[PDB]
Amino acid sequence: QQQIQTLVKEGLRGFREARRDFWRGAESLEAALTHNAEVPRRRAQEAEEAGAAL
Amino acid sequence: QQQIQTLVKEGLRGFREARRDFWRGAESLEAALTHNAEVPRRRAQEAEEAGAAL
Repeated sequence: QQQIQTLVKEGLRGFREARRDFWRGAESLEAALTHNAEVPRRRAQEAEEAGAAL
Repeated sequence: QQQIQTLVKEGLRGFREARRDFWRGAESLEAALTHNAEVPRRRAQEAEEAGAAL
């Protein structure tokens, strides 16, 4: 109960919080790499905002 | 015919060329201060295009 219940129970948790946050972090990047890029080639002020999002 | 006929006919001639050009230039600048200024406040690509025109 000390070691092995505790290691299952709350010893893997912040590793699993941080991992899921990291992958969220790339999901969010994946979407924001589309948001940067979907601006018309003639346009520049929308382009600097879209680049800023990224 | 030397002096007064010449002066009347073509002694004021380069001054008026120069005048009519200047007055065109300040007409074009008067409209272009307006072209520079009919840009919505949020916008940035129209605003930088407009500022080159001024």
